[PDB]
Amino acid sequence: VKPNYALKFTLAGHTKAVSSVKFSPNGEWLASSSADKLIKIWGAYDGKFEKTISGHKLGISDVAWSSDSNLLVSASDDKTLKIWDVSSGKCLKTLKGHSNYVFCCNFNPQSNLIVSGSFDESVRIWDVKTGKCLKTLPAHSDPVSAVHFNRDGSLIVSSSYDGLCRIWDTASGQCLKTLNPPVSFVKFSPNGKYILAATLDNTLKLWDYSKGKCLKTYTGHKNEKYCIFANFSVTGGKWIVSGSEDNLVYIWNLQTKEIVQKLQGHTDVVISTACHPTENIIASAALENDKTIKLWKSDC
Ligand SMILES: Cc1nc(NS(=O)(=O)c2cc(Br)cc(Cl)c2O)cn1C1CCCC1
Repeated sequence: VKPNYALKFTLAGHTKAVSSVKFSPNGEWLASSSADKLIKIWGAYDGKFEKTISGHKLGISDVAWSSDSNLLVSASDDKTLKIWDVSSGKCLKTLKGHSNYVFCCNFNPQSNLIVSGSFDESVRIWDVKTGKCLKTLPAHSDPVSAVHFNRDGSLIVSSSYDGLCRIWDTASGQCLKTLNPPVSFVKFSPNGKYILAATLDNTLKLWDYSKGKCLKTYTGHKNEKYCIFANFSVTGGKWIVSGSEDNLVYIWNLQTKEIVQKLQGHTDVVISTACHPTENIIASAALENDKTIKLWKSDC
């Protein structure tokens, strides 16, 4: 019916806005990125600080885990992405080619490719082993806000401030489909059939991408400025989860679109949220008046 998320830990350490939080696929870790140029690794269940990973020359907008939880990829204002060995903290590769800030990144399920989006309006596809750029897609006419592979890796979805969401064939780089307020976030649904898209008019929408039809709309939060992540919560009740510019985490019922919970505690915009892969745990993180990450746990 409704979850009962409750604050369990607050994680301090970043010295500027947090930009992204992500749980490792094996559930053990939370990774956070920040405008302070750092990645921090934390225990997913107790919030225990594990390590700082450093090397970018400017702030980081996004981080993403490989499928085996051993690698991380980061997107930076220094125009590069970096591939990191999480166990050693070492930079394995620096991915060079974007001509402006890199805003978003993800591995494919195989974790042999990375996709990135940039203020330079392109999407790039990179080889993980060599660190070389394989394709540059002239994807958008304004900064690219999000990029994500689907569940078999054959598709990429991208979104942009130009108002478009596009689906790309990974193998060829060619556009399969296009779907205008700025689109600030997109990702494929767990079952691969839907795309969840945020627009800077305080709206989330669930699209059937095959049919090109909007199936659900979620509102009541505040999102007119920032690229705020949204999530599917797959461990307990079927929820949509998002931060908000009124400093709250919002949780909706996937099917009824009703708000089922709002989490209070942050003291700045909640720019990022993540849902744990096996436990009913949310991580949230806020902009520079707050700079903390919060871990929330529910019984359902
Ligand atoms: C009931 C249902 N399941 C899906 N699949 S899903 O979006 O991928 C998905 C979301 C979540 Br939260 C958790 C899990 Cl486990 C999932 O599989 C869609 N819908 C309804 C049908 C019409 C659109 C909403």
